[PDB]
Amino acid sequence: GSSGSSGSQPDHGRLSPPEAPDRPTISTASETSVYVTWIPRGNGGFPIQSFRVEYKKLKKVGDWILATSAIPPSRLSVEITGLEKGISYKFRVRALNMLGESEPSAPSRPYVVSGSGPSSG
Repeated sequence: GSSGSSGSQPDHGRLSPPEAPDRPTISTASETSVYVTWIPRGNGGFPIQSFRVEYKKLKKVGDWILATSAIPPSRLSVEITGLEKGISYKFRVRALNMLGESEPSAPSRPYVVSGSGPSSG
């Protein structure tokens, strides 16, 4: 553990980078993409510049990959396209500011992209 200061206080000069945002959700957006919605908490003191969404293949071996990027601070939800059907994987969110990038948000639940969800009729 080697715990450190871990103390929250109103900085004045020496600021810090953004922290890992809440856990992103998974919704049915398409057969090749999915609607992801996250909730940012800390920005390190400065205004978030852009976010980062990454995923990981469970059925297939391979570290986390990069889905999208260059997302605005006002956009807390986007459609992650470019996925492979029949391949289970998770998603995450990262905050990048003029100070640096944030930690890897908790790995949301595993979503198995099968198709365009249900139908109307």
